Amino acid sequence: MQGDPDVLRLLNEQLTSELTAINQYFLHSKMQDNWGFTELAAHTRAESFDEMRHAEEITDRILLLDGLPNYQRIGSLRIGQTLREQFEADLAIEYDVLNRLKPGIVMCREKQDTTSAVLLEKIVADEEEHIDYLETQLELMDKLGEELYSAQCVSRPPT
Amino acid sequence: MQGDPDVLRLLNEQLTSELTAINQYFLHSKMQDNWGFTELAAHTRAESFDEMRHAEEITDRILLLDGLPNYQRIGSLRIGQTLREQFEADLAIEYDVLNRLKPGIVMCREKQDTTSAVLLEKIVADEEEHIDYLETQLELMDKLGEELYSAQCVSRPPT
Amino acid sequence: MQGDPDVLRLLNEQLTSELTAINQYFLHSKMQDNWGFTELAAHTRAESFDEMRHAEEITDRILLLDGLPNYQRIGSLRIGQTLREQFEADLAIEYDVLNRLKPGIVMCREKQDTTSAVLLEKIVADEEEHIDYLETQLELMDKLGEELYSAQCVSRPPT
Amino acid sequence: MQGDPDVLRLLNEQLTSELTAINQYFLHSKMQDNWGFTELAAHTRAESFDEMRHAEEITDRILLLDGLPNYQRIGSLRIGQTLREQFEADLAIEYDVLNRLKPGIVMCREKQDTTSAVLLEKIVADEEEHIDYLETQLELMDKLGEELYSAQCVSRPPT
Amino acid sequence: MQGDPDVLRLLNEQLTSELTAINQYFLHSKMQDNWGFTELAAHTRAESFDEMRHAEEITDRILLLDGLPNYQRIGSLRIGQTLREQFEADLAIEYDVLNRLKPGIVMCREKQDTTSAVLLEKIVADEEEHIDYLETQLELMDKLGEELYSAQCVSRPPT
Amino acid sequence: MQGDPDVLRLLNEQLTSELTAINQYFLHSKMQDNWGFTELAAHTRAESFDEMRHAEEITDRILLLDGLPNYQRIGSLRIGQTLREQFEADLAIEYDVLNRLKPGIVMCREKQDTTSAVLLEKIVADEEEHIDYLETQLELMDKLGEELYSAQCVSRPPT
Amino acid sequence: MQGDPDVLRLLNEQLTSELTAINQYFLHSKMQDNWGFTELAAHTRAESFDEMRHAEEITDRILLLDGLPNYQRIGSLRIGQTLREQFEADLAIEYDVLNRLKPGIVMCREKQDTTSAVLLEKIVADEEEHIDYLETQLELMDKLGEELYSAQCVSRPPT
Ligand code: HEM
Ligand code: HEM
Ligand code: HEM
Ligand code: HEM
Ligand SMILES: [Fe+3]
Ligand SMILES: [Fe+3]
Ligand SMILES: [Fe+3]
Ligand SMILES: [Fe+3]
Ligand SMILES: [Fe+3]
Ligand SMILES: [Fe+3]
Ligand SMILES: [Fe+3]
Ligand SMILES: [Fe+3]
Ligand SMILES: [Fe+3]
Ligand SMILES: [Fe+3]
Ligand SMILES: [Fe+3]
Ligand SMILES: [Fe+3]
Ligand SMILES: [Fe+3]
Ligand SMILES: [Fe+3]
Repeated sequence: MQGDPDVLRLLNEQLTSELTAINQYFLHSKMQDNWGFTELAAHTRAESFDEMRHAEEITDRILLLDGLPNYQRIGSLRIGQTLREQFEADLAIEYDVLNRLKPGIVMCREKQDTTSAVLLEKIVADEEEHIDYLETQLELMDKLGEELYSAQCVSRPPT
Repeated sequence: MQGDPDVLRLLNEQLTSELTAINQYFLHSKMQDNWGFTELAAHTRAESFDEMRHAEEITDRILLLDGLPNYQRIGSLRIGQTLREQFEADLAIEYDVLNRLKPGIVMCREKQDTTSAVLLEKIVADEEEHIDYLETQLELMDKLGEELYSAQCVSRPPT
Repeated sequence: MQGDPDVLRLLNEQLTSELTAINQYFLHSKMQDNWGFTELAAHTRAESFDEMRHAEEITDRILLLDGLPNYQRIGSLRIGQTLREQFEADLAIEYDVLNRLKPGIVMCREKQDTTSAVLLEKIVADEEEHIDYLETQLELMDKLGEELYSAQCVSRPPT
Repeated sequence: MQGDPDVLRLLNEQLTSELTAINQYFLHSKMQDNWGFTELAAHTRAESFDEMRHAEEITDRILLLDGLPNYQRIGSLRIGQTLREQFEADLAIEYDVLNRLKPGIVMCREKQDTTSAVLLEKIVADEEEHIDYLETQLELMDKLGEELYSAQCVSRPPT
Repeated sequence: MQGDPDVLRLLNEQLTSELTAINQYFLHSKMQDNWGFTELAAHTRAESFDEMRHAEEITDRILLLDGLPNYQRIGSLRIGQTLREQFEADLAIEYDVLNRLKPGIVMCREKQDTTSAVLLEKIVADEEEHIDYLETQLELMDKLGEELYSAQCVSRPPT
Repeated sequence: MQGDPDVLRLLNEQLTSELTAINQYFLHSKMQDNWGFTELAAHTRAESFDEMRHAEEITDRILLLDGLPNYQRIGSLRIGQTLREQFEADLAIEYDVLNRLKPGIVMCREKQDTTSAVLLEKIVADEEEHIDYLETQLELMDKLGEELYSAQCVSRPPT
Repeated sequence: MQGDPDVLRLLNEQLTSELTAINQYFLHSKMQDNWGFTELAAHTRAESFDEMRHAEEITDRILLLDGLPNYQRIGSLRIGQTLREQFEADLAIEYDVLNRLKPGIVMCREKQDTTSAVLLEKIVADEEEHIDYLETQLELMDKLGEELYSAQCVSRPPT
């Protein structure tokens, strides 16, 4: 069996939006960790692993279609240097992915690959939550005030 | 606190060698996973998770010093279509790590960042041990026969 | 067996940087306790005991080398009278120790005492963490604002 | 057996400093409860019961001496209408008791009643802790700022 | 709250006698630990941990009063090369504590800090009991013989 | 992957040593057991067994470094004929080991063989500890006396 | 009680192929584990220890006969460079041992050391068990083929 070249591209293009996100997210939590937002550190680490889940899932698909999953390339990481920054820098990829995955899902249905369509419908819903979350952190950051908010991300005492 | 910019240079350099290997190693496994080489893929898979472990390990040391860890660059991946070829390409990476890290270790103690020295030293031991293993696979392929050796990386029944 | 007189001095000099730190740290936590930063109190107590670990370890070494461990002298304690103060007053010793232990480690290797070198390499890494921590508390104190931060060190309700 | 009339008075006078404190403390916690400082509510309730312990203990003594414990009278309750107020209103009795119990303890030794002296030495130490605490809450209230501090006395969410 | 500056004088004075003994006692143990006198070193070791316990105990009382506890001074240590000599030197310290503390106890009640009196009283009881023990070692050395007595502080086989 | 032939020489040189201890010690222990010093025997036995530990771990590096583990060589055995004697025989070895190994360590280090160093850095520490032990016996042998000490190496009752 | 030097000559001499066995078998199993014949390796190794127990039962009785165990005389090792020799080698010592013991059991029963008789009988039974094994290994090697036998000696996957 072989997979359709325009899917293969859309997959291997999500594969990278994954590889890309894995690093930022990971590194972002490790930084959250070093500044001392350990509570929050842990959760950014959580989302990070979630993306390695997605990559491994996309990878699984490509090989089934008999394509060559691309681990070699990467996206351009926005790397926030404050909490706020980082959330933005993250929403950054998240939306992109959505922007990339909407028409690609229908592209799939046209191409008649129901399995890869559902792979991507799921990533969408997953990511939408990541988004609603990230952007909520913001909604809340202004309601509370960076400062105050930030102590909601440390242990007692910190680290 | 603030580390020595060359040492950091060396550390953020290893962190690349590392992500290279994670990606490379992972892909080979999922690759052997495909060909039905399931027992083996679990092993290869495990090696990747170590290289992940290493990566965060270097990442930690970086932030403690102060440096900005590079989760943005990736070395050039070598992927072998066959098992034997796959073995070569990973030796390929490790032997490089030994080269990078030997002189590197000596310099670290020299510049008096002993802790970052001990770190790399450990790495070396693992890295050697991964090599011993991989070269030993290459002989068992010879001694046993590429086919017969291959019959030993599938389960019962296969995949 | 006998130990080399320049090591013996470096050991017995770290022995005191230990005895010294044991008191400040201890007293510092007991004060953190009395003001009411009990969460934090507990952790300063933690680091304190860690140093009595180091002293007892240095002491173990000296006797092996057949030297006379010096419990009689002490260092000059910087005793902070606010949280912030204290962290500084602590980083105070921590760096010193590092400053004292870098060339002493190589001194050891020259002298060819691998065991006492490793004793001190470990203290270094330990202390570097204490440092990264202490100085992080600072990084965070300014990001959060003494006040806010400080309630991150009490129980609910306080004491 | 009969007890010495000047002790009896000192006992039955502490008996009331007890009955008095039981109400304020209790009522004070119940108010802390209704405003919503439940964490803190619970602890004021704690000290309250501690005083009913003391009353019952004083009472035990008087009957042994064959006196008539006086449950009929009461002291004048300072009833705080803010957290701060209350702490003051409490330290209010606490010091009094100390002020009353120092010379009374020696009065006892003169009178040669070692048992009732020790009853009161204990109350002293108990109360000194209550004091150091209360007054610490203050020390901390200014360091933190009423507001901030106060949320250190609620549950998540409040009540 | 604020204690009586002379009493505090007395307390911060005991806290010195204490750190002296901790350091002295600990070192003797690790000292008997070396000579192979292992069973005995555990005992001596334990005595040190009590003196630590005492120290924090005095430290606590200090802060409650208000005084600044002296973790900066240390008395003059006497270290015996032999077991018997080692015994003398620790009697040396305790008998001093009895001298310091007797008159001290009387003054405390006098000045009407009964609680700090009770404290020292306790200390005395322990301090006497440590003395009883140490003098009794000195006789068993006599009765039994310094060698034979020494055979009773090693395990089986020795260290 | 091959290892530096000088190192492999030093590695092999420790190997024949360790094999000499495995044999020296083991016999001693048994002799000790046949003497009635069963308590002592056990201990010595645990030292020969741990000797064997190093032998294997040295064999490990050797094989990995691709040289040839020497199991034909075997230094000269001096087999003690008094308890005291055996002690002195075995200190003999532990010093030759320390005498060959302290210099031999830096060679490894300089010749960029980090792991081989750490290997021996550890054998060293053990040797120092076993040396310490053995001289601590002999000091104890003199303080107690031969009859006295020996008796601590018998079970009660003997054998 | 003293021993018959005819036997004491035998016993001590059996100790020799004994100690020589230990060494040969041990190194082999390390070579085998090292080549990747880990399943095979485990068994070889077990024989190594199975041999140390023979050295011990020998070393016990030698001492029981007021004899004098020899731990200096290592017999001439044969060292296989492939599984086929290794078997052959091992099978060599095992046979030598058989031809030296056959008579021995007669010299013993004659000169009247029955106990040593039954010791050496037992050693023999084992020696045959390991010979019956070493030759089946040689057959299965012919019957199945070398590559093929070799593949039942790796785990799955190979080490
Ligand atoms: C780039 C491609 C990567 C892929 C496909 C990948 C995949 C995975 C998978 C499948 C897991 C197991 C899922 C789980 O345990 O929940 C995992 C865990 C983990 N990942 Fe990754 N990962 C990647 C990169 C990274 C990076 C860049 C880091 C760190 C910077 C990292 C660090 C870790 C660690 C430390 C674990 C758990 C360790 C363990 O349980 O053994 N990985 N990853
Ligand atoms: C100055 C040299 C000192 C040394 C070498 C030393 C050593 C030790 C050691 C080895 C331990 C056990 C480790 C553990 O339990 O985790 C310990 C525990 C402890 N230390 Fe110290 N210490 C010293 C001074 C002090 C001081 C100044 C204080 C208080 C002001 C103190 C208070 C304590 C207490 C209360 C414990 C635990 C009590 C127990 O478990 O019995 N020590 N110390
Ligand atoms: C005025 C003289 C009083 C005395 C001598 C007294 C004595 C005691 C004693 C001995 C206890 C048991 C100790 C324990 O459970 O820990 C207790 C518990 C308690 N007290 Fe009082 N008390 C007094 C007044 C009050 C007042 C004014 C209140 C409330 C406004 C109160 C409410 C309670 C409650 C609700 C309990 C626990 C309920 C239970 O476990 O049955 N008491 N008291
Ligand atoms: C040369 C005379 C030796 C004697 C008499 C001896 C004695 C023994 C015996 C009786 C056992 C356990 C037997 C069993 O469980 O079946 C043992 C365990 C062991 N043998 Fe030996 N042994 C000798 C030499 C060696 C050598 C040459 C090596 C490797 C080079 C070695 C490595 C070990 C190890 C590593 C263990 C237990 C694992 C550990 O504690 O690390 N031994 N020894
Ligand atoms: Fe994703
Ligand atoms: Fe996400
Ligand atoms: Fe690596
Ligand atoms: Fe690796
Ligand atoms: Fe330290
Ligand atoms: Fe520290
Ligand atoms: Fe009361
Ligand atoms: Fe109270
Ligand atoms: Fe004391
Ligand atoms: Fe004491
Ligand atoms: Fe050794
Ligand atoms: Fe040793
Ligand atoms: Fe055998
Ligand atoms: Fe045998």
